[PDB]
Amino acid sequence: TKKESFEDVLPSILNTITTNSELTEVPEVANWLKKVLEYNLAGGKKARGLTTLFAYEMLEKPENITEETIYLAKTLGWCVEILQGFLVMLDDIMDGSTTRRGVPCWYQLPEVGLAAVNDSSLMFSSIFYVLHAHFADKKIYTNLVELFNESLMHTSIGQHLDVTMQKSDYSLFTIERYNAIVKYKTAYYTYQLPVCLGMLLANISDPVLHQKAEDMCLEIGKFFQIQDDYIDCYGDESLTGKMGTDIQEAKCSWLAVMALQRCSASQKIVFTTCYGSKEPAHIERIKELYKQLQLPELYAQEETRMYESLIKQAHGLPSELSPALFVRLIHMIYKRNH
Amino acid sequence: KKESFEDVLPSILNTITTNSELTEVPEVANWLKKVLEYNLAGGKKARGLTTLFAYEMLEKPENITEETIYLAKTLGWCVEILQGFLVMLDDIMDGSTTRRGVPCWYQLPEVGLAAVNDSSLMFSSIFYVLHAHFADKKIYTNLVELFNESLMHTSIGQHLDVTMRQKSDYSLFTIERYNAIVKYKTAYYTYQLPVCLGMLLANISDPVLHQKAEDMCLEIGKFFQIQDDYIDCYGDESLTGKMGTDIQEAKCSWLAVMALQRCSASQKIVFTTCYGSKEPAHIERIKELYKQLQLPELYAQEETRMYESLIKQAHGLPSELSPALFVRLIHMIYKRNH
Ligand SMILES: C[n+]1ccccc1CC(P(=O)(O)O)P(=O)(O)O
Ligand SMILES: C[n+]1ccccc1CC(P(=O)(O)O)P(=O)(O)O
Ligand SMILES: C=C(C)CCOP(=O)(O)OP(=O)(O)O
Ligand SMILES: C=C(C)CCOP(=O)(O)OP(=O)(O)O
Ligand SMILES: [Mg+2]
Ligand SMILES: [Mg+2]
Ligand SMILES: [Mg+2]
Ligand SMILES: [Mg+2]
Ligand SMILES: [Mg+2]
Ligand SMILES: [Mg+2]
Repeated sequence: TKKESFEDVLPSILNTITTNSELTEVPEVANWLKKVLEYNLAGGKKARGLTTLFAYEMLEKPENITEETIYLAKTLGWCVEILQGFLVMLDDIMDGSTTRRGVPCWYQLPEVGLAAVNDSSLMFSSIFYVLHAHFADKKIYTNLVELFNESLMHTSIGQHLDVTMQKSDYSLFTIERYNAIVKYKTAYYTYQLPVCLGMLLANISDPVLHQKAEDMCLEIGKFFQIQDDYIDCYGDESLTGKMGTDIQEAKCSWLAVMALQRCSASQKIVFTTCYGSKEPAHIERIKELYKQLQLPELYAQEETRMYESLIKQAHGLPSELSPALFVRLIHMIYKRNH
Repeated sequence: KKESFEDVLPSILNTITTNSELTEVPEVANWLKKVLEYNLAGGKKARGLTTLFAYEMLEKPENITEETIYLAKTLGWCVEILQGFLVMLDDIMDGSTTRRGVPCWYQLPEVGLAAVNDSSLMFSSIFYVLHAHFADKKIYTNLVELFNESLMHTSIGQHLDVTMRQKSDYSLFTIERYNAIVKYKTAYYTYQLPVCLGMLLANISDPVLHQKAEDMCLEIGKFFQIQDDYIDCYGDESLTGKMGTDIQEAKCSWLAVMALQRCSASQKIVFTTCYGSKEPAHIERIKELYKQLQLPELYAQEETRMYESLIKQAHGLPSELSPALFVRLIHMIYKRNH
């Protein structure tokens, strides 16, 4: 498949990183970074990486594709996956997670701890070395750099809106707020960024076509993140790799937004009493409540209603952008369970 | 002047807002204004100033305009923001309580570990500022690369510093390790970065000049950080703004390296029992020892010997690099007590 052609290049990227920086003079560190990247890139569906590649392939004229440019698309893809490793390494710190992708969270390991913040800084550094190494003499260098940087700003905005903190006043848990959280923290780097890289590599220029792409990208990313929210509560931990914590940490997830939309007055009491606590009596009661408000069934309807809506918006796009591309991206996620 | 450097800060903060997606999320735009104002306030502004001085003294005098000076101040403020990012992450890892006379950001009650996200914000800001003022100049890509290289070098240094002895084994507390730690964790971004920024702004691009600058900059940084280590122990918290933690955190600081050169066989046993403990009497026993071994006296001599040595080198530089500039920079930190 396409996944095995993408995982092939990992050791080569690991090597590019070392050889193209001051890590060569300090191999104690160049070896520590190899262990960090291998652990924090392992497991995982590699979806953002693939998306970048698939996008290049689907968008470039097949006669202009070279083996060189395919390698570059895999490299860009891997930058995005490093980005992802960086973000979830910090995210697990802010969310007091204990596992991810089947194993303990990087910071949980005993030899690491809060030293993880610096491992993240190493990872995020790597990306610009790789970019610099391949791309310094090409006209698109600036655009690539700018894009990875925007994607950090957006992701940081989102993360702030999410982790921003009164006990039992759940009146910021609105749909207006959830839509902003999920635009900035997930949509931009998960879909806008891969596709936009695919577009740059394919030398697509039109600022009107970028906009049309952004609009569709962000719709899909909201979709994606509503599924993630569902999975936190209802996913199977062996399949998903992670223990679900949105309830205990009192996050504004889609499920809580929807619970509040549906609650009677007494149920709202139950919710503002038991949501956000780590006691397991309290977490069971909140899942019993999600069960009565019939949210697993709403989810199913909404997954399908958005699915149809996206497919329809995808078929509305100019062909220079490839409807097929978006259709497939949507199918990759539709009905997923991890 | 410093107060003429501080006069430009409101137009920077302003450029960070208007120039990004923050124009759409005024909640987050404001939060970032608080993060920047709190974490840029207090402190010597020295790396910012070094940027300005380096430009003004490497440039040919009649090219210096009301505009290029604003540009040099803009670049200084980018370095100051970088400083803010690094101290904010260092303070988490080092377990500090206060910086610049006030609580460390992560210590503030509402922030906690979500400080890692604010650091990402601050880091992303740097590049909106660069884009706004340099997008359409030939030095843009270099400016961007400098910043990203500076993150790498610093993180490498931070890695060698946070990587934890294995009980009472101080066999790694050597000067070879100390040298490696300080060259990477401090010298690159404290002196090598600002001076290089001034060089870029004054079209100096001979890479034998960039090399000679760099060899002098790393020596000055080594020195600067030795003073830092002395201050952790012996500085006045009201002059300095921060509490000392090197002893408690069992840091490879210049003082421990030197104490291990001087310990007798029984004193090495006192030092190994008590170094690296939060117990107030253990911390006192190590300072009692630092006094027995006469380290304050050692410092004073060494500070001066190293000072002489740096001055010899500054005078050995070629005219286009301005020995005056380096001489100036040295005199600005020689005998500093915060
Ligand atoms: C969705 N997301 C976006 C940016 C960074 C990290 C994540 C992780 C997810 P996850 O922890 O469920 O994998 P979130 O904690 O729900 O937000
Ligand atoms: C020296 N240094 C370099 C990079 C970032 C932060 C610092 C902070 C100092 P400081 O915490 O004493 O101000 P260090 O922890 O002793 O190394
Ligand atoms: C944005 C989110 C939900 C973070 C995890 O994304 P994935 O669930 O794609 O994580 P991996 O497949 O890369 O583990
Ligand atoms: C590299 C170190 C020692 C970090 C603190 O640097 P300064 O001593 O320059 O602190 P501020 O002037 O920015 O407060
Ligand atoms: Mg989260
Ligand atoms: Mg999480
Ligand atoms: Mg989640
Ligand atoms: Mg430190
Ligand atoms: Mg410190
Ligand atoms: Mg110190």
